[PDB]
Amino acid sequence: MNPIAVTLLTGFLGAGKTTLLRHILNEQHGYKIAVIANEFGEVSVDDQLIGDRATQIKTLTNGCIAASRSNELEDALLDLLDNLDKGNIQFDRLVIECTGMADPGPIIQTFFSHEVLCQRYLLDGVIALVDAVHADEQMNQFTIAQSQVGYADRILLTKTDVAGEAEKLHERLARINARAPVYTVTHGDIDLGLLFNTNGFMLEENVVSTKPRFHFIADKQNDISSIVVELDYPVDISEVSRVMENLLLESADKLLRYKGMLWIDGEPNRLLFQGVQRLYSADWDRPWGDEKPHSTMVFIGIQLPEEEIRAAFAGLRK
Amino acid sequence: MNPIAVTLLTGFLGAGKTTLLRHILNEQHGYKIAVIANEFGEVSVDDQLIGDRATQIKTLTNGCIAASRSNELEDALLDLLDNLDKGNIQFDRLVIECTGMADPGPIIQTFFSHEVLCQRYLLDGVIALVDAVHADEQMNQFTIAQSQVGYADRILLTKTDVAGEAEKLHERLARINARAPVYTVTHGDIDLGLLFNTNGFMLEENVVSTKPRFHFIADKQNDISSIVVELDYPVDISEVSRVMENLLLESADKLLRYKGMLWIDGEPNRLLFQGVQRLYSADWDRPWGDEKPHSTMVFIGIQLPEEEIRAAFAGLRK
Ligand SMILES: [Zn+2]
Ligand SMILES: [Zn+2]
Ligand SMILES: [Zn+2]
Repeated sequence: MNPIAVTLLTGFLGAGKTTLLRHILNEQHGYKIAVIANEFGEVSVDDQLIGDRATQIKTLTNGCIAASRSNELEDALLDLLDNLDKGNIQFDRLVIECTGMADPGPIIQTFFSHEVLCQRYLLDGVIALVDAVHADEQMNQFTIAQSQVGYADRILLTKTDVAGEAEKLHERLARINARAPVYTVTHGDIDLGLLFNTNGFMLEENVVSTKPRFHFIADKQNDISSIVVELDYPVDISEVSRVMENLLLESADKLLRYKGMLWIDGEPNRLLFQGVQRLYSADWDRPWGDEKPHSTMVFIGIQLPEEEIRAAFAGLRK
Repeated sequence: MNPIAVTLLTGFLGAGKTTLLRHILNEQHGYKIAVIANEFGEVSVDDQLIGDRATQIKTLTNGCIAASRSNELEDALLDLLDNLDKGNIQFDRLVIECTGMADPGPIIQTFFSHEVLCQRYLLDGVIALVDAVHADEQMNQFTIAQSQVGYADRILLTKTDVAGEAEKLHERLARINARAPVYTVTHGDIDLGLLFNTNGFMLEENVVSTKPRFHFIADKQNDISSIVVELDYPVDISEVSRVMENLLLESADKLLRYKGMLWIDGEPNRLLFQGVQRLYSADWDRPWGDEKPHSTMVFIGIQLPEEEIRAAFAGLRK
C-alpha cells in the first residue's frame, strides 16, 4: 500500500485559483488527482457515482476525480477509499480546496482523526495562494486571511507585476509565517507541480526559512505572527518536555503550527518536533557530528504570550 | 437510554468564564456535569482514570467530572461514554469550553460525525459570554469574536454595571444574531442555570427573538450579520428546495447557523428547518390550523449575499 498524498489549497478567493482548478480538472497534465471542492463548474464528466456516505464522486475525462463534500469531510475521505479499493476510481493525489473563509485547521485534523485515515492518507502540505493586490486589505479585515498564511507550508504570491512594490507584502508574510518559503511568480501562471512535494509535514531541522530582522514598529502589525526561539545551550529532556506541554496547553486555541530542532543534554542526535494546534509529535534524527549544536524553534499563532514562552525556555538554562 | 445534554461555552476570555468554570467544578450545585476544557486549575479531585483513548478523566468532590481533550474531541466523548456505561463515572450534562480564539464550528460538527454520538449526546445549545466593557473592541479586531456570538443560542451579557448603558451593544449583538435572546447578567457571578436548556438544536417555529428594526448605518458595522426573511406567500416544495441548496452551496464557508419555518403550497403543516454550516435538515411540524400561514427564516453568516438571497426567495413567488 502507498499512502495517498494530500494537498490543501487555501487562500482568499481570486481568479488565480479558478485558473489552477480548471487546469487540474480539464487538462491532460498526467497527474492522477482527486479534487474535493464546493463548486467545480463547467467540467467534462466521464462517469459519476454516489458513495455509501452520499459523496458525489465524478470521474472526469482527463482521468481525474471530482468529489463534493458535506459538513463531514470524513465521509468524502472514506467514500473515496471505498471506491478506490473497489476499483471504481483511481488516484494517488488528493487536493482539497479550502479557500475563502475556510479554516485549514479542522481540515488538517480530519486526517489524524481515525487510524484508517492516518494510514491511507498522508498530508503533503498546505499551499496558500496570495493575491499581491488585495492581500493587505484582506488580512486587515479578516483574521482567517492571516491564519491561512500561518498554516501554509508554501506560499504562492501572484500578481506582483500589477501590485507594484511587493516587498512590503513580502515582509508581512514573513512576519506571519517564518516557516514557509514565499514563491513570487512574476511572469507566467502557477505551475501545478508547485502544489506538490512540499515535505511540509515531515520533521525538519531547518524550521525557519525567512530569518526575522529588526523592525519593532512593524512587527506588531499582524495578529498572527511567528515567534522564533534560538538556544545556544542544551536542555534536559524531562524539563523541556514539561515546558512544551505547559506551553501548548496554555495557548492551545491560539497555536496554528509549530516546529523545532532541539539540543538535548547528553544526546548526540538532533531532536525534532512538529505540531498543528493540539496535535504534536517528536523524534530523533541526524547526529550533530562536527556541526555546532543548537536549538531552533518556531511557533505560529494568534496573540501568543511571547514573553512567557521565551522566559519558559530561558529557565531551562543551567 | 437518555441522551446527555451538551452545552458549548464560548466567548472571549475573562475572569467571568473563569469564575463560572471554577463554580461548576468546585461548588455543590446539584448538577451532574462533565467538563471538557484545556485547563481546570486547582480543583479537589476525588478519583482519576485514563480512558482507552488516553483521556484523563477526573471525578471531583462535588460529583462533577473533569476530562481533558486532545486535538481529536471524539476521543474524550467516546471515553466518557465507555466509563459511563462501565459505571466508573456518572453525569447527564456535558460542558465544553471553547472560549478565547476557539471556533464553535468544528466542535458542533463533532456531535453529528457518528451515530453513537448522535444517539448518546444531544446538543442543547451554544452559550456566548460577552463582556460589555470590551466586546466592541474585541469584535472590531477579531472576526471570531463576532462568529462566537453568531453561533450562540443564548447570549450572556456581563459587566453592564461597570459598562453602563450597553444599549448600543444590545443592538449590535442583535444585528449579529437575531436568533439568540440576550440575558443581562447582573453585577457578580453568572448563575449556572443560565447555561442550560436552550433547546437550540431542535426545530423551532419561533426562529427570531429580536425582530429586526431599521438602523441602516449601524447595520454595516459588523462582518457577521443576520438576514431575516419574511414571506407572506406559500412556496413550491421543489422550488424552495432548489433555492436553499444553491444558497447553501454558494455561501458554504460563510454560513454559521440558519433556521426557518416555511409555508409550503398545498401543505397544511408547517415545514421547519435548521442548519449549521454545511449540515442542514428539515421536517414537518405543527399544522397551521386557524393561525395565518407565513414563512420566517433567519440566516447568520459572514459577508452573506443578502441581495441574491432575498431575490432567490422573491423568485419563488407565483
Ligand atoms: Zn470521526
Ligand atoms: Zn436592548
Ligand atoms: Zn443588582
